[PDB]
Amino acid sequence: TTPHATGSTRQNGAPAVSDRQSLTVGSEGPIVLHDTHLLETHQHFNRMNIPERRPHAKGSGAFGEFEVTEDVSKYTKALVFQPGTKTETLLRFSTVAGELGSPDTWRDVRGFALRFYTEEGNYDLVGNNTPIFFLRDPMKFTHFIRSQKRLPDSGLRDATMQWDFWTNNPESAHQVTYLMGPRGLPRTWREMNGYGSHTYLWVNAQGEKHWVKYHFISQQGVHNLSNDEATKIAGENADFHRQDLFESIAKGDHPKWDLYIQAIPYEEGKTYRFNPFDLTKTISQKDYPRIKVGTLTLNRNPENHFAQIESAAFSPSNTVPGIGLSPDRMLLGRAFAYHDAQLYRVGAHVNQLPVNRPKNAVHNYAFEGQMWYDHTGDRSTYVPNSNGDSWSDETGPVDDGWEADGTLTREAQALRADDDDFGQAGTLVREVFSDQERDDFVETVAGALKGVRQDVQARAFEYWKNVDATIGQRIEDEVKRHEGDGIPGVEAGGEARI
Amino acid sequence: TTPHATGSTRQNGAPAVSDRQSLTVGSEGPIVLHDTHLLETHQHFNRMNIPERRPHAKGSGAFGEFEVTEDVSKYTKALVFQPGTKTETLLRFSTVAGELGSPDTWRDVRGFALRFYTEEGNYDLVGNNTPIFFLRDPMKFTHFIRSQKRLPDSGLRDATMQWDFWTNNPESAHQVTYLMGPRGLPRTWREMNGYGSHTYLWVNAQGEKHWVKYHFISQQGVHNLSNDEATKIAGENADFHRQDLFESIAKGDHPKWDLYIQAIPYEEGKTYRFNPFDLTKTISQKDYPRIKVGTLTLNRNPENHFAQIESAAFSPSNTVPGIGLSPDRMLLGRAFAYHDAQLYRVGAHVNQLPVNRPKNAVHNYAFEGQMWYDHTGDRSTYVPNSNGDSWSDETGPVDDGWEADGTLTREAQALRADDDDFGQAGTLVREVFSDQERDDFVETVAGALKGVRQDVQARAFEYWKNVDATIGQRIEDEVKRHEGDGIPGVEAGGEARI
Amino acid sequence: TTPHATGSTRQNGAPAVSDRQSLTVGSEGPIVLHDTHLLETHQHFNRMNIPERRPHAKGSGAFGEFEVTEDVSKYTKALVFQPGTKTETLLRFSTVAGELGSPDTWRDVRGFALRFYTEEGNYDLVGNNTPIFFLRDPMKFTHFIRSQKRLPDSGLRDATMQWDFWTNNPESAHQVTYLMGPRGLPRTWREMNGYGSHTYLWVNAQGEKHWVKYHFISQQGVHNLSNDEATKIAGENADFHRQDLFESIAKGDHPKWDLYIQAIPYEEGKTYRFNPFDLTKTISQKDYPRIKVGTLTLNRNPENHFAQIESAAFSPSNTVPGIGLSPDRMLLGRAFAYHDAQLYRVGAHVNQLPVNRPKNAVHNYAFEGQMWYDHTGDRSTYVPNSNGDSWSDETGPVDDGWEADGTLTREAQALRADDDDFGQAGTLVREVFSDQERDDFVETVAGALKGVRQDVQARAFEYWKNVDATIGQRIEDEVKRHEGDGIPGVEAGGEARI
Amino acid sequence: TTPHATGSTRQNGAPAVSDRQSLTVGSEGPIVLHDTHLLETHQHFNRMNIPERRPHAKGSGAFGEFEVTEDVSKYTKALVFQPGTKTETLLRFSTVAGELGSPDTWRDVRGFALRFYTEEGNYDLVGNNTPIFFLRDPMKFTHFIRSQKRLPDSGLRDATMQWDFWTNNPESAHQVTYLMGPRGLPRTWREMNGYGSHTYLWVNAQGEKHWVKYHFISQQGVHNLSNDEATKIAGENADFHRQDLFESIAKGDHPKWDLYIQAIPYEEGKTYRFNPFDLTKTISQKDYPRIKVGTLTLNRNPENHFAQIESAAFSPSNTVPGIGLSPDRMLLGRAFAYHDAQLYRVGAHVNQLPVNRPKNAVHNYAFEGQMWYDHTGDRSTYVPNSNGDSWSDETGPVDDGWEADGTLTREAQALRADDDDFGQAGTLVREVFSDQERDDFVETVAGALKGVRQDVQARAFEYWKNVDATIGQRIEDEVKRHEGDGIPGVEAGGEARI
Ligand code: HEM
Ligand SMILES: [O]
Ligand SMILES: [O]
Ligand SMILES: [O]
Ligand SMILES: [O]
Repeated sequence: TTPHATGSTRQNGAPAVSDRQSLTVGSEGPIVLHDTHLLETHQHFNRMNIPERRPHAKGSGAFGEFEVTEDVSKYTKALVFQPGTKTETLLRFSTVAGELGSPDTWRDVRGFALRFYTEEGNYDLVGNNTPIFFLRDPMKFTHFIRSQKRLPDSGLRDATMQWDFWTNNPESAHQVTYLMGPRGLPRTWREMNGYGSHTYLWVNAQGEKHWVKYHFISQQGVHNLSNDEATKIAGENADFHRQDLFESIAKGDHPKWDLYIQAIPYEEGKTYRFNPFDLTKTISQKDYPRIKVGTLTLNRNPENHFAQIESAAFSPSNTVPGIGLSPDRMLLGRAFAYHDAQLYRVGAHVNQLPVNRPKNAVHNYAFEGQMWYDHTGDRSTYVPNSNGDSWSDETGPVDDGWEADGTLTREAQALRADDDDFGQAGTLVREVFSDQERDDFVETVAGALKGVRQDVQARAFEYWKNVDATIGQRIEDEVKRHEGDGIPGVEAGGEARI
Repeated sequence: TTPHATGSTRQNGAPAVSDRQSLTVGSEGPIVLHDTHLLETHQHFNRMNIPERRPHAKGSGAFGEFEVTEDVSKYTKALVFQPGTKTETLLRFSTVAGELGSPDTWRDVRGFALRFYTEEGNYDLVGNNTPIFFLRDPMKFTHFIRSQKRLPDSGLRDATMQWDFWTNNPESAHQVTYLMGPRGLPRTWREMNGYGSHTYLWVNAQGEKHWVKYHFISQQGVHNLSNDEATKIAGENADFHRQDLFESIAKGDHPKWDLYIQAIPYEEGKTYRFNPFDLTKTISQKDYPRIKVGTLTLNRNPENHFAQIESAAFSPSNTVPGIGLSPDRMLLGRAFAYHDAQLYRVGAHVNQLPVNRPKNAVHNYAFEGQMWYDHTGDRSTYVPNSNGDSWSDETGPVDDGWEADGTLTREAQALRADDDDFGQAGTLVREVFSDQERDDFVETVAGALKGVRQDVQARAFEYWKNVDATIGQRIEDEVKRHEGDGIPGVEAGGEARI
Repeated sequence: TTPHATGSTRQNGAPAVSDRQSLTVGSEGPIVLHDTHLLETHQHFNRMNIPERRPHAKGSGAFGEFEVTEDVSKYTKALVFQPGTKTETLLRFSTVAGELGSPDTWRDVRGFALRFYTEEGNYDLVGNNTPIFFLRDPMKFTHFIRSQKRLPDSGLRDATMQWDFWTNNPESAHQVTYLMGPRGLPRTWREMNGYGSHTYLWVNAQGEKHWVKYHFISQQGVHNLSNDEATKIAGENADFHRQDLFESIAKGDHPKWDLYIQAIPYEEGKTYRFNPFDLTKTISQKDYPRIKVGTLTLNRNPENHFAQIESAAFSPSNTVPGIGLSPDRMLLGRAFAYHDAQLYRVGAHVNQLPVNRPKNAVHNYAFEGQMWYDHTGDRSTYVPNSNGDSWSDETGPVDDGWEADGTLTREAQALRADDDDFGQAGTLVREVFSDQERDDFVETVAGALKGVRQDVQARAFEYWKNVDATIGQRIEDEVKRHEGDGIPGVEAGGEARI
Repeated sequence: TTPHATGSTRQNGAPAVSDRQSLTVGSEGPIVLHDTHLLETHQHFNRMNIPERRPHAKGSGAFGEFEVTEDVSKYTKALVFQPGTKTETLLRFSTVAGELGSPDTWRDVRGFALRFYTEEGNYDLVGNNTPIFFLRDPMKFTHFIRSQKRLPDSGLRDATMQWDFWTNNPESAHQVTYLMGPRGLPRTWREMNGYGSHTYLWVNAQGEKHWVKYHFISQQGVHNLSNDEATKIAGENADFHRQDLFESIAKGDHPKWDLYIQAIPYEEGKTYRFNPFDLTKTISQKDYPRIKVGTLTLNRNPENHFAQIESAAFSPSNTVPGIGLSPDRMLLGRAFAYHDAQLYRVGAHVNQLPVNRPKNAVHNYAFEGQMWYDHTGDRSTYVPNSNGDSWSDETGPVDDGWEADGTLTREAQALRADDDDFGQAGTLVREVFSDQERDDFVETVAGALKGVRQDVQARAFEYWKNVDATIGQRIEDEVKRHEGDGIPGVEAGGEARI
């Protein structure tokens, strides 16, 4: 390269001389303080780690493309979803509870975080492999996630703490049922479905509004593992899912999902018999059928896992024109929480990293800070200005809002006609599951209750009978026999647990 | 508590009102920006994680006591090792390569980081479950650890990268042999030995010097698992070792280790036939026998894992009077590197956290910074001063140094009479291992080479024949038969690996 | 101290040996990497600085006591304001625009940040030396502060940018008038008044509500400097105010302020002819007279400026029972913004530093993070729990809220009968100022406009005529004569400005 | 721009809608939590500040070009200094003690930090406007800088602390003399000289070594201000120097400096009668005359002060082939300290910001970390490797080293024949200063001693008599008369100082 090159450089671009021996006073002497190559390489190594995501620490992903193949222009003006549009994507899959090195095949919810690099900005649909969640208000979220993680003294996960939380927060029943059924253990990420979970607002060119749910249906089908199979794989290959996805794309096999929405007319959101703003509820497909939008294909692996996946920063706040949030309190908390976490996790200029930059021109009133890579030159730092540096100043009602009225309060959402904590769970167990799925469910739930502190077990029996009397008695019988599956990722009991 | 109490507070000590519902405009309305309890709890949750240790992310520990029961005052003036002395301790055990959530029973070196809370400061003996290491100069360390972690694109561990490094750095043979033998898989932390590895300097009251090795011999014996057993446990219980230690102490069973040293007279350090400043070498016990010092007992579990173990910050630089470092280049790099990592990992006042504070009075010229909990009031910020605020000013040769002479260089340490890369490895395989250990070793090493890229396998066969011709041919035969154990924690081959 | 002591320690508590010479290979040789005392002291020094506050970087303060001497129990249940109560306080004074080293006597608003260490938590009244502000919605705040700071290319403050902002945001007129009058330059912090500015909610024991303004009237009177005097002092003594306060307390001279409130009945807040939720408005004392509460006395200097003042973290969100926020949008933004800034500026455990800790027992659902000094042991990390670890769960309307109704919008607050941008400014200039104050005001404002870009000057003449036709013509005449005072802290014109 | 554009974007590139009003529930209602544009802009604003440099917080600079016009190839192989070479530069000027907002015209040393963007990396000559410094060992540096900053309780600078340090560290006399003479107050940065201060190693193509000093002589001459003039300007224009430089370049007036070196033959470094490795010493130009190299011209202002100047990160460790460090202990400490400070101040990827990137290809073994903008793709993370990813492995003595021999010690450098603390100071006062400069010096030093605590004043009189008996008696006489200049930036005495 240069006349004095040595095969590598220091950080300033000068030849490094050696990547293999330190600078010493003679062969036998001490290292000197001015071994700058030693200092720079150690100091960098010491700063390679960044805080893991909380939650969803363990994951990986791939790039691809979304292709619109239907006409949903009547429901939305969003450029990404206009007829024929092809958009570059990035999808990160994850578990929830486990940390950075934790086995992929623990029983858990999976994340399904999808970015669309649109002509009007980055559009993030940060979903999960379930249409619902455990909770309906974000004040409970911190407590739920901590219940799912480790005991403060011993540092062990503990099914007693999990069940103490779940039983004391019966809104959790719908999603815990789903978690304990077949789908708590996907065989691969390619073989699970993806959902937005929340209701979102779609707005058309004329300003008319619909409430929407998103459903990504795998073209590879839904395939799951048993508890015993997942536990075996956890030991043999802690990165089974990560490996599977990367190898599949490497071999040219491009996993696909079809996107469908449900669309509720604006005024019907207030009157529907289940609350669409309640994240523990599904919306009947009889009442609001799925409408096809198009197809997602993953076709390109990362070249750098840390820069393109670990550093990726997805947010529900990354909406685009034609798509808004909704009165779902959980979604409203998420609009604050992700960007906040990322400022700490990654840094103040997280959105200037390549994977997080939009394709379109950014013109944003934010300046300075640590690691300001793409500065604004002499552009105006204030508005209005007499300098030819533009700004935004639309007044009046926004196109992606709604109405509200009341006193400031902290209380449960009002029940719709058919809202409760246990009904939809009960449908799932009685009507959706097969006989064999029911059998397996009883083995799972009894297994998850083994060794749990008796007072909490008794509350869990009442909880499962409220879902369904027959399943609940079956679970209780099996737990009183000291039977049931080992659950990958967690256990109860013993002198280091509750 | 207070007249207006509600059961919990915000950060300012005021009643929090609700830990369970957010502040909304009516039951059905949006959350308001001024839900300060929601913001404070989310913002804290978002900042709970700190970067994991690199390396040694996965670990746990316990408090105890060291009791001196012999007289080694002739070799050292250190208060902690004077006859009869009892000192409070903290011991953190760990693996090396795996991240925060990784299974405890992966094949790996274990850490054995021991702090003594002495009357003359915190004395840290930051050791491992092996007397040696893979390398003899710290410029190689960053490269070794990265070889032990994940592929940059796919994020998978890869035995090809591990073996490419090891074969290209034959100084690694002694420790890789130890790693691939019985002791790469302890059954429990209670059932492994601990070692300082490095030579350290001991200095007596009269100033006379000895070079010392530390050996902690478990009173519970050395007990190991097979590859197959460890892989099974990795799936069933990723925190097997953590759990075992906590439960054992909880039950009143106090694990013990006896400390012995070897003591080389100062002048003999320069002449000994193996280089004691070379971390890939053991010192013959025939030449320098073990001398008993005393007994370590662990007897108290943490009450808070994160504050007392995760935040603990051990450093080889934490010497005390009577104990010094040595010309071992690896130890000299460690004296810089740990404190540096901790400033980033934990913060600038890491040593003001309770677990890291000394028992004795600190009088240190450092001030301000983020999170300055224990400030110095109006004390002098400079020296000398006319203010009655003391400082240190000893001139001349230090009591814990040595001599050096030469030109500034980057080169291998000079060989002693019997120094090489393969000899001591060869002794271990031929003379220390039993027949059955040899058999198992061949299954381990062949297993670890399965699927490794052929060019690297061929180099590995030469490497193992250099250790011992018979073991090397046995390994090569078994690898060419496509046989050998699955190794917990790693594999090779396939479209997502080298 | 210890047998081997040397006069100071390293961070681990061991003797440091020397604070005055580095560890070298002979007298003439290089410093060795393992000079750990050198590394620790440099690495700490390198991390002493933390980001300065934005805004209000330049300031200082003192501790004292608040004594209630009247009965305002009818308006509030807050313990701190109940008859007879004596409460420890801390008060930090500041400028706004200038950075850490900037002269105290620049023309500017002053901060008046008062903490009360109450029995029901820390109560922060974070005010200023003015009853109003420049703006009525916090989206404008970032832009205003940047207009008040430096040009992006040259790094100079610039009166053109200041006036471009002010003229394009005519809501600023009331406060700019106050800024350009006598009170923009206090002689000392002891000789200025303090105000809450915002309307706050007070709530009595029976739940009845009043809207309140706070007024701290100096017992030392209101004394100001001329522009020329302040500029002279800026050169001679950049820390004039800091010095004055510390010396005055050191000499035993305890500066005092009397607290008065105005109290508007709840329902009258909606109907009053000026909007009390509009921070650019004062409330007539004829309509709502001042009601005495008690007396503030400062009587104790800090022993450590950095730990007790620089690290202090005040927030309007630090309310206590009996005191709430209000529909003032500016206050509502501040409830989020201060705690957020402090997490970055100081750290995640900012509220565990001594100066920021409450006197009463904290029971808060937040755990872990960097620098966790006061950990929660084995306490429950979730709610509800079966572990005896309490939490809060009040449901329904809060005691310190109010009502709202409408669609989501971005628009100006609705005008009350007498709301406008220029009226109250006009009263101040015409009716409150003396003849001599008017004269000085014209010299100040003309001075501040000297060298400002002509197009912006013309807008400023219209702006000042809208305040008052006579003052505006006088200013314009003087600016067209190229006359007026030099303003401490800023200028316009030239090749490095707009 | 886009169909739905509004004049600005959020961080994701989507239209922001309004930079001027917040999202509220009706005109009169509260702001909602999901005003993401409000949150993003406030959260960014709150993170714009980064820690100021310690020391040298206050400064500015400009870009330019260096042109070699002589032949010094016989002394160095460095590409930047080969005949005819033209190289892009960046120069930052600064004071030392004052913080970010402090007046430019305080009495102080000035920094002269020059980067050359060479074909073999960034070459940083981080100098000052003086050929010497206050100290000769870096363990004293932290203490000196803190002595120059603020009292721990009151936060005031204090000449008593300054003089207590200086008198107790008489090595300081040479540089304090220079500081208190004419050159402590440059009129402009354009009108001062620049120096490397330290001895550096130059190495030619054949490996032959010389010790070198760098001297940048202003073509605008050396022009200074009186104390009274500088104090006046401090009040009137705190950014006088910053403004001057920017306006001068804006007007097309390109300030220039001629570079000269002194060159000492390698073996003569050990024998010279003054120690060239002692930073408190100058080298006689009679013994080693100046040799011209070329000319520095500044010709381009920054477009963004924060990105190009505030974030610039200069280090003496940024040497290039042909230029090395030296046995000067102060320089050896600086090789560690700057890069360390920058990791905290700016971040782990400070050297990836544009202003800090080299022009040539970087091939450096460092990966991951926060804000990794320019990732290494799938390149090898270790060495040696079988992957075609190069590394460095030169063995033996380095081309830019030297010899050493001795025991590890902490002691003063050995004196050369003519080394002492006061001699060179004495020459400066007696022989270099004019009569009128001597007069002014007496007024400066007496002024700086006014109000200083008597015990420290008495030590200062002995100190100045040791420099020169006549100057010392003159200073003492004037101080006992209570006379002398006000010093811009500092004073003594009173109840808030020592
Ligand atoms: C929406 C408008 C405002 C916002 C977003 C805002 C934001 C901030 C921020 C972020 C800080 C730095 C906090 C820290 O780092 O500790 C601060 C400081 C300060 N603010 Fe504001 N501010 C606003 C308006 C005001 C008003 C109207 C007042 C007076 C009523 C005020 C008084 C102060 C004071 C006195 C400080 C210094 C606190 C101290 O001494 O530590 N601010 N502000
Ligand atoms: O999540
Ligand atoms: O390590
Ligand atoms: O502020
Ligand atoms: O410096």
